[PDB]
Amino acid sequence: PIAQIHILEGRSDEQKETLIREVSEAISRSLDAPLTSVRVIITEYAKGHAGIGGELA
Amino acid sequence: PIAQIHILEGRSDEQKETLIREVSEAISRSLDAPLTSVRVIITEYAKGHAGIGGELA
Amino acid sequence: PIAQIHILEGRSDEQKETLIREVSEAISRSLDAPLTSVRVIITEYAKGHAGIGG
Amino acid sequence: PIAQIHILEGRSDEQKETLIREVSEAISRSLDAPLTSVRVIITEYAKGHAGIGGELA
Amino acid sequence: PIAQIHILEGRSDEQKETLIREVSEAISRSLDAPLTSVRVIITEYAKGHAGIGGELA
Amino acid sequence: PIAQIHILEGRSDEQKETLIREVSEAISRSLDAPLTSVRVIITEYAKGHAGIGGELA
Repeated sequence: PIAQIHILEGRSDEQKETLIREVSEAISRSLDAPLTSVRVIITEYAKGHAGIGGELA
Repeated sequence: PIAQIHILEGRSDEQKETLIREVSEAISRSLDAPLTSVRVIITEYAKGHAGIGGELA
Repeated sequence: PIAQIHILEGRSDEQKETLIREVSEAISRSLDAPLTSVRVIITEYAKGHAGIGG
Repeated sequence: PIAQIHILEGRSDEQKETLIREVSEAISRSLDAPLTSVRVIITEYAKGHAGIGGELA
Repeated sequence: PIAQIHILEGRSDEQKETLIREVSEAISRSLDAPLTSVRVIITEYAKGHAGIGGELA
Repeated sequence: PIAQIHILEGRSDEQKETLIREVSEAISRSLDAPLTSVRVIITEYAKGHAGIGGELA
């Protein structure tokens, strides 16, 4: 299983590594899939690259 | 935050509902963002649409 | 420019055709890019495949 | 509704802000969906990262 | 490496198996990366879900 | 056809140009599609943005 996670930039390396672990575990638990088979890639977005309702976040 | 989860098909409806909640939950925790801001979309793949070594799965 | 639009299923052929038209125009106009260079792909999601906050 | 938009780098913030807004409205009108439910994320690509026909764009 | 390939529907299983192999080999060869580390996932699009210039392809 | 290729950062422009071409050739070859219709976009990921099993690379 492969997860692409789109988040706004500004988080620390530690916060994002925690994100990777917990999401991977969340994926593994929900599916009864081996944790080792879980892949996560993070994509960050600058504020001028993210919209909610036609307006920037 | 937006999470795209790519999985092989064949798993049950409830697992995918659990997947959505817990991934949503894990992201909210890791980033301390409101759950309402978290969106999860699942894409399933038939065996002929997935490769790992140039070979199907 | 490439736009991938993720939507919940249930929309009409006309709405999704209109979506392609209007999004393409918006991209071309906003960026001053040639319309012919704009590609849009639509992906539908059954409700059980799309989630908000749980 | 979620729109991921891939564009070549080199545009100004104002153009990309117009892009997010104008695209979001277009999605809202076309689908009869609430504007606030429309999400747009922009990804920029350097010239060496985009190909059209095996050749860089 | 992860490759998402978006194509119009209508191809045979065998063509798409070839797609997975040939692309995976190309990724492995171009990058000098182990073939086993290369993942390919295919997404198909009906003609009404794909546009080239605001018009269906 | 549209190919998004996710790779770890650190490669030179020349290798990634080779990646784009060979992947483009493989796609055209596999599907019997005109090369000019093949689009490839590369997205790079820093080491802290990629996880395999809850852990970084």
